[PDB]
Amino acid sequence: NFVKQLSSNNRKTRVNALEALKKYLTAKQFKENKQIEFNKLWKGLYYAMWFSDRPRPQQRLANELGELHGLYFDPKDNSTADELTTNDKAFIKFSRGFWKVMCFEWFNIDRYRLDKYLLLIRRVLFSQLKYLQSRNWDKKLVDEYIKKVLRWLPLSGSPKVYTGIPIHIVDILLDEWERLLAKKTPLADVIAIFQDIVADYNNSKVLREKIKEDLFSDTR
RNA sequence: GAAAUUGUUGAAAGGGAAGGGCAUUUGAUCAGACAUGGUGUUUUGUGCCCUCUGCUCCUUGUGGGUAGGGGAAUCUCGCAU
Repeated sequence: NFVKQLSSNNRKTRVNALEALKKYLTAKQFKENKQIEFNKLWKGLYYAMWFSDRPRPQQRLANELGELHGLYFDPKDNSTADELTTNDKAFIKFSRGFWKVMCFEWFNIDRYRLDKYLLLIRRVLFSQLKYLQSRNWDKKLVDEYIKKVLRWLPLSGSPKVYTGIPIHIVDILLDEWERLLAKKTPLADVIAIFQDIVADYNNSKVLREKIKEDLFSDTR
């Protein structure tokens, strides 16, 4: 498998396992189904960052773990009012599991490696984000993708998600929004989600007041 | 080879009590640095220094160890005078 090669204790078989995962992601004929296989892939990539300690190789590794949303379903096919055709259909299963992995992991990360996963989740939100598609508009990708962002990670009507990751997404999605390079994009519907969180009672004050200051106070 | 206790020697005290506490003098006596620089300039001379050529352990850059020559006319980078 790849969960034993990405979670190895050897550096060389983890780099070679990443390159065989590059060939495995450009071998698109086998990644057709089975959500939990993608969940296991993101758990192996989670450990594959977890063994990297030095700052320059962990930034190279975060950049290429973001780039794995780019090799897997590159934009070139560039579908026309084509709903979800083998570059956008399976991609969403590669996104959700990542957030699911972080939804499983936010207790179990210590005070010295948590910067790696703040920076990692910065790069990965920027990269899915960059692959809405090559352009920032694909409409059923926007509402289906925003349903498979809304329905898991900024739920904020469920306490099952850990409250540090939506406030970190609030801290990063503006600068990493405008890393895409004043234009008009489906941003506001995204912001409507946060307005839903301000509309949602039966929550804690932090989500309610920290997005209500941090996200809405931005003049951009 | 402890104390009680005994002798000798030395010191001290003693007009019908000593030993104790607070404080001090006198007499006797013991402590009391193989401490020695620090800083800023200037001769030189070396090296892990500059430069030429390398070799080797491993993990991510912000690596480590270790040879052969040359060169101070630049360099305090360090250490010696």
